[PDB]
Amino acid sequence: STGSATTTPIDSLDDAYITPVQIGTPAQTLNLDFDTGSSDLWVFSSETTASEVDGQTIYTPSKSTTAKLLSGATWSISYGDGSSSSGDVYTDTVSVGGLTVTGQAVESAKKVSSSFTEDSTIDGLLGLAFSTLNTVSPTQQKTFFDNAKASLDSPVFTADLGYHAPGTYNFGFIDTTAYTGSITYTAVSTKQGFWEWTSTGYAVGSGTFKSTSIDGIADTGTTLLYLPATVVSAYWAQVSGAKSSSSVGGYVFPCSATLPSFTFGVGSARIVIPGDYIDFGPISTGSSSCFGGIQSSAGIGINIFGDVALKAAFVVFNGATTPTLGFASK
Ligand SMILES: Cc1cc(NCc2cccnc2)nc(N)n1
Ligand SMILES: Cc1cc(NCc2cccnc2)nc(N)n1
Ligand SMILES: Cc1cc(NCc2cccnc2)nc(N)n1
Ligand SMILES: Cc1cc(NCc2cccnc2)nc(N)n1
Repeated sequence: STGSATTTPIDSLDDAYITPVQIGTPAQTLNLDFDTGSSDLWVFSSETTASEVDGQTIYTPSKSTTAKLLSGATWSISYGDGSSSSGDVYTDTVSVGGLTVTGQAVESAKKVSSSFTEDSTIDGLLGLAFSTLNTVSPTQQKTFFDNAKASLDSPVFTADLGYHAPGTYNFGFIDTTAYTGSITYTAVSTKQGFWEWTSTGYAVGSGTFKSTSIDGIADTGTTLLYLPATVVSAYWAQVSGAKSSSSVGGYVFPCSATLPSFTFGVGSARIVIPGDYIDFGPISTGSSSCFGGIQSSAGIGINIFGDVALKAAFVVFNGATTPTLGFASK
């Protein structure tokens, strides 16, 4: 089997992306944030504290003839930024782009932090990291991809995120019309539960390529590109007036600037992020200070190839017995 679903940015600046997912019988369609950096499928629901729901579409398990309580199971997750959610668990039928999994753990939120409440366009998350990170207790649950894997034509999914435009998540096949040239595959470590790999270096604009190993994760769930402070300083040094500011907690550049591209290495291949992709717009309405899309990872503990980087490529998440990642230009 295969599936194919369109993923759509939530606003004009690609702050996050949403993909429609069918849950239950009859289907209840919720727009979920597909997140290769986490491993829980959780939704706003009829159980969510009412004051913490503000415009989201909710899953109501009592209206699904295929829903079943997973007795005794609870979940709780903290993301790196202070965003949190928790609740109980049902199993139900879940379909993405025509690919159906029965008995999928659907984690129903009883509580969500304010950032989730305020994101009216995001009805939940669908995790696509490794199932070892799933937070359900006392019985850890599998991701949608792990449950679908054996049925798929090939044990892969692909992320093709758009710049200021919709893109595609495919399951079970590689669309050879969706990229140019060849896909370069690179080794993955699953030791931390992430799609963790090692970039071979970087270049700033038309500058020379610096060969250096950069370990990081491919995370569709992270909006920005987070890299070592040395690399980030070298990038922003090429933008007149750019600076790291403590009020905004990161690098800002003049909204009159033209940004240089940023290239990252995948083996001997190179992925070029156009300068415009590194532009996230004014820090507040009417400001002439604009938010940079490349930021330091120094406070995180890991480098993160988030959407800024991934949207410049066609990305293969290869879930074979020994997982690998593939990147192609497009
Ligand atoms: C899921 C998610 C991410 C996101 N990232 C961008 C962002 C903007 C401002 C401050 N911090 C982050 N914006 C939203 N709306 N939801
Ligand atoms: C995948 C994901 C979503 C999310 N949503 C909360 C949120 C909303 C707005 C701005 N920043 C965060 N937070 C995180 N860390 N990961
Ligand atoms: C995405 C974005 C928005 C922006 N807004 C500033 C602005 C205000 C008024 C007229 N022209 C520009 N400036 C830049 N560099 N990128
Ligand atoms: C205007 C704005 C602020 C912001 N703040 C959160 C933040 C600070 C430092 C690094 N990463 C995230 N994030 C985004 N995307 N836009």
